[PDB]
Amino acid sequence: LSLNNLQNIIYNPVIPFVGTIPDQLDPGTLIVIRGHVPSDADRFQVDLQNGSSMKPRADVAFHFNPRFKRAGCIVCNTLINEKWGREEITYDTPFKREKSFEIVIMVLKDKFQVAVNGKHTLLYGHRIGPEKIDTLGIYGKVNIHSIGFSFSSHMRLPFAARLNTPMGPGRTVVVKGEVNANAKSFNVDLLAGKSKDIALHLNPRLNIKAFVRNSFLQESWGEEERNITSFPFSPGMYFEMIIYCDVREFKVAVNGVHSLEYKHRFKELSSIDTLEINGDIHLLEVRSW
Ligand SMILES: OC[C@H]1O[C@@H](O[C@H]2[C@H](O)[C@@H](O)[C@H](O)O[C@@H]2CO)[C@H](O)[C@@H](O)[C@H]1O
Ligand SMILES: OC[C@H]1O[C@@H](O[C@H]2[C@H](O)[C@@H](O)[C@H](O)O[C@@H]2CO)[C@H](O)[C@@H](O)[C@H]1O
Repeated sequence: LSLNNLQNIIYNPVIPFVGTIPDQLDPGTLIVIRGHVPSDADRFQVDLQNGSSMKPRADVAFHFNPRFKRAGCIVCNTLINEKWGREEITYDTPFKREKSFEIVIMVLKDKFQVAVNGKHTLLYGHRIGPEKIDTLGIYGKVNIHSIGFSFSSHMRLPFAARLNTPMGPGRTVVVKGEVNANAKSFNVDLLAGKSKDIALHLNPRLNIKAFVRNSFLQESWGEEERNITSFPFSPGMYFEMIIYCDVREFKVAVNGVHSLEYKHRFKELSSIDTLEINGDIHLLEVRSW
């Protein structure tokens, strides 16, 4: 989505910019580009290239070229052995002079998918294998504020985020990831933003094989409850954890099977507006419904 999903982000590169992509463009990979088009813009381009050689000019797997004229458009093409391929023009350009934009390039198995300002713009079939793309170039009249990446790898820690919709009965938070091969423990916290206290602290401890959960209220930890019919976590084990909010307590499940219930100690459910995750895991995805 916004920032907890990026593993790498660069601000204000000078144009022309030619930089190495920090990881492979694997399917599901997201490249987010934010900037604005100057008032005198005639054209600019985002090129995903194999290398950065200028002689011979490095192959351009995917040339994204917004052009500004009476019938604004985006010209896409591929360059092989210094020669251009079949030109693909998308008209009704989303881009406009003196306006800012957000470009989201999603890497797919067989093509690139591109959305601008949250609206689908075009698809581009792979002409060069994306494994071969290792550098991103930006040229022309365009100002880039930031570029960011979200590889299919894991997310970076710590993970801190506000939850779009307030916490309340029926509200769900699902977390997916993998416990590190040599994990000790990790935690998943639901906090009251301002208060800065913790409504629900889920802390699985692998070294002690126990699931500690507690509440942090009034600048202090409460009475811990570890009772459980079966430790759901194992070092190196993939998992999905669903935290369901009910009227009387939280219901927590792991890999499709219920683990435990935690009666509410922080009664103002609607005030629980922050999710925090940390510890010995590879966080793969966080979803609050
Ligand atoms: O095809 C991408 C490539 O287009 C070049 O311009 C084209 C132009 O669109 C067309 O009208 C003309 O007949 O041929 C030119 C060369 O193929 C751009 O110069 C180049 O930078 C890419 O944008
Ligand atoms: O209540 C959860 C809270 O536990 C803290 O650790 C405790 C530990 O559980 C207890 O056995 C020991 O005697 O004292 C420790 C004091 O911290 C964690 O440090 C904290 O992060 C929470 O997980």
